Amino acid sequence: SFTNKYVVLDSLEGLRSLPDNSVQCVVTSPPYNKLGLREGRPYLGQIIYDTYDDNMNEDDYQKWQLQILNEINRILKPGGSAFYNHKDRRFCKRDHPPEKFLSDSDLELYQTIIWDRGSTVNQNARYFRPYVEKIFWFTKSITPKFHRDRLPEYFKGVIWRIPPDKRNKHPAPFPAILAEICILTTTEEGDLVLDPFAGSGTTLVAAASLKRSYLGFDISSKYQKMFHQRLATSKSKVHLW
Amino acid sequence: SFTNKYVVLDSLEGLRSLPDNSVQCVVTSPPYNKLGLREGRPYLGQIIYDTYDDNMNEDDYQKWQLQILNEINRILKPGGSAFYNHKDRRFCKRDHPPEKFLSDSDLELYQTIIWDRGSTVNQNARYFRPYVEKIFWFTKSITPKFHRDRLPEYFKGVIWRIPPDKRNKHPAPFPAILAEICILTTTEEGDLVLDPFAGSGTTLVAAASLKRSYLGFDISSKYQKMFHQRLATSKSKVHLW
Ligand SMILES: Nc1ncnc2c1ncn2[C@@H]1O[C@H](C[C@@H](N)CC[C@H](N)C(=O)O)[C@@H](O)[C@H]1O
Ligand SMILES: Nc1ncnc2c1ncn2[C@@H]1O[C@H](C[C@@H](N)CC[C@H](N)C(=O)O)[C@@H](O)[C@H]1O
Repeated sequence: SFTNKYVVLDSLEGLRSLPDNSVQCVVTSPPYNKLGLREGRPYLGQIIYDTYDDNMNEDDYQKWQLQILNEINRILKPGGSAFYNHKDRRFCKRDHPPEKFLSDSDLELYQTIIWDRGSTVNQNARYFRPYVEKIFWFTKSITPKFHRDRLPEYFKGVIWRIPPDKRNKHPAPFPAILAEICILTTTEEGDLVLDPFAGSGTTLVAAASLKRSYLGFDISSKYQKMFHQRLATSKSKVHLW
Repeated sequence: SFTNKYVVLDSLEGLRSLPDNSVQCVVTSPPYNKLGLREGRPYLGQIIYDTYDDNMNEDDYQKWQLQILNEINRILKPGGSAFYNHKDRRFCKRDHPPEKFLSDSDLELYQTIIWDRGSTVNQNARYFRPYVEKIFWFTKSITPKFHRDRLPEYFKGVIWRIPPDKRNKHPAPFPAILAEICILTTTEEGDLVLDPFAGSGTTLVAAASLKRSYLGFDISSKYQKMFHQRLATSKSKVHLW
């Protein structure tokens, strides 16, 4: 059977190692290029990854993310789903939303989900408190498989109220229950779940607890070890249940 | 002093009657072209306005809304704000978001606000329950005036939890408190508030209760009369307070 694994590898190199039409569900949150959007100007609370400075020319960052999304479109099975978590950023005192580059991809946007994180450290009073991230639910372009009946009532809507995972030592993770919602509704046991920016391995832990197959890529061997330790101490608990 | 009024007039004709740089705050929700997006195919729960069928060729609808937004950019004062309420629609089983046309306007998007309506009559289980509308906060292009300190804690964030106004006889209105948040934070007493799709006059009632000047346009004399009756029975109550 397929060997589930977290591979230390560049995300595009990993995606290009997968055949067409081979992944049922992708759940992922890329680096957000906050430092790079600022042209390298430091800021308080700056996200610094183990082996990545998050400081790419913004136009090049957008082209890179488009290549990622286009590879995801290739590797998705017909009827599969890709959940891409991003957030509105700020550029020159104006909104800088992900939609400005997402719309050019081969993937077809099925629905935008709102992740309500409840609170944010950013209390700048020049705008409303920005505690929302977006989860773009894409499907392949050539309705997706979706079983909303599997969810509790409080996750059947387009706003998901999930607090950030403050106990996770990774600098910018998402909670396990977020990945669980995506996986449970769009896959069957044994189906392949992929996270090409696996980080602390949240998507893979969720897939494992739900008895789905899993594959993750990240460039940090420290984060791979973080996943392995987390998997070992996971009692296969599903946080939804 | 300026004569506050609800005028029965086409929205573009009304906007083009205003000089440049003359309006501090716009709050508006246009017809959403749900029937027109469907190419005129009827649907249950169809919105039918008094004098408007909501059935425009979708490309022409988008060009029209762009003309509206471009006129708003012209008539806004520097530092003013326009709050444009729209919603993701569905086309051919895929997402059809307003951003696909909003991005071409002369207005500069400052922030997207999420209006959480709590529930929706649309219980189609092929997607998550779509009870969110968006409020696009734009400013003029050549930070906007904004006093978040005037709001209660529960409206300082990017999600506003406001139930729909089910007692309003207009077929598709928004609640008074929505307009109050926008007006209170971006204007001073006496400043001009405009709604070019005034409907039941919600924006104008809110402006009047806050002692702002107001101007509204709509094509229905029935809705103008609806506003006049509503204003007369309004005890100048501010729902926020
Ligand atoms: N070229 C790249 N290929 C693969 N991973 C990368 C690359 N550049 C950055 N990363 C990783 O992208 C990840 C982004 C994280 N925010 C993801 C965290 C993850 N959602 C979690 O729950 O832990 C980081 O762990 C980076 O190490
Ligand atoms: N060309 C037009 N010019 C002005 N108003 C129009 C035009 N076409 C449609 N309308 C109006 O657009 C309005 C859209 C409404 N959904 C607005 C309701 C409003 N937000 C309220 O709270 O009552 C309707 O009242 C229509 O009569």
